[PDB]
Amino acid sequence: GFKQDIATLRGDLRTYAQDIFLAFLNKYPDEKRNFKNYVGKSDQELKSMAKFGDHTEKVFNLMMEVADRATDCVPLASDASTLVQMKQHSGLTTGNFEKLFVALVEYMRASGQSFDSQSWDRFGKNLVSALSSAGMK
Amino acid sequence: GFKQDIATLRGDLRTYAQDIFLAFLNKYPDEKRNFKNYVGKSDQELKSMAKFGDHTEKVFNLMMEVADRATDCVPLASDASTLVQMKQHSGLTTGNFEKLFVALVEYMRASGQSFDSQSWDRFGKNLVSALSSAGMK
Ligand code: HEM
Ligand code: HEM
Ligand SMILES: COc1cc(Br)ccc1O
Repeated sequence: GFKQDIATLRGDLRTYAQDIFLAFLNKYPDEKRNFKNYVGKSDQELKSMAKFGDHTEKVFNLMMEVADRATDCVPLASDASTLVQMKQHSGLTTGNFEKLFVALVEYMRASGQSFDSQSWDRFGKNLVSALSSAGMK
Repeated sequence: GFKQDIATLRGDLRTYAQDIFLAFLNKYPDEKRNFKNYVGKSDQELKSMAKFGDHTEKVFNLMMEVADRATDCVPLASDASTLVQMKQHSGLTTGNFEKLFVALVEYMRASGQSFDSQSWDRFGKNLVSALSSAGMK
């Protein structure tokens, strides 16, 4: 289930983080509006760009902690508030997060490794709701 | 995005070339008049012929070179000119290329792969414009 999936992802976190974020960027190419430095780069080139590697690593380290602190895929309100208060996220809306989780769930379903994709779908929806309550536009 | 799509296509160049060319020929059966040596054969009959695989791979390799040399999905005028001046392309008009890219985009949208179909649509339109500028009727 969801808790085991956190352990699966953490066991190969760099690769899963890269894979999933690339699946997000390739499913929704207009999302590069927030990452102007990623334009004109293949997946392999992005993986060898320091700011892509460092951002994706931080995203997934923190996302796994938020998932780990959740109860039944409902994140702590404090985790949603922290994400809202992040200065580097001033231009983001809940739709950016929604799209990330749609891409993540699709990636899990296509993987062939026993992920509980329905729980990740609920987690993404519950994170979006919590972000809204915490003040994200 | 577009650059990643070039890498996806190049990774399995011949297979994609055959499936896209077949998609084109089947969507536009009259276009086979330019390909008199491929008439009267099913998709699998064509794929079994080494000359079909060789032809499609050579075509698609050049298409990927033109795509990779493009800037923001605008091909180089010199590449458009090469395509206009090729002896094998005598008598073609831009409508032949418009149909190819319609079929290519439709194939991408129907595929399970995460192609940036909007960029390929724009690339096809910009290639048609560039072919006109390079002297194709
Ligand atoms: C759980 C989800 C996310 C987490 C934990 C997260 C975390 C972070 C952190 C810690 C930074 C600081 C810079 C760094 O550490 O490299 C950052 C920056 C940034 N984030 Fe995220 N983020 C998340 C989702 C997103 C999404 C979905 C987007 C856009 C669709 C986004 C866009 C950005 C941008 C543009 C920066 C600036 C980085 C740069 O300029 O290179 N973030 N994020
Ligand atoms: C960007 C698009 C295109 C590229 C890069 C391209 C490139 C090429 C190349 C490299 C060849 C030589 C292939 C070989 O060695 O067998 C070729 C041949 C040919 N192409 Fe194109 N082509 C394109 C579009 C088209 C279109 C739209 C048509 C007609 C609908 C067309 C009709 C032909 C024909 C009739 C030949 C000769 C085939 C034969 O020898 O029997 N091409 N093309
Ligand atoms: C429309 O022309 C072609 C397109 C592809 Br893709 C492969 C072979 C061709 O002749």
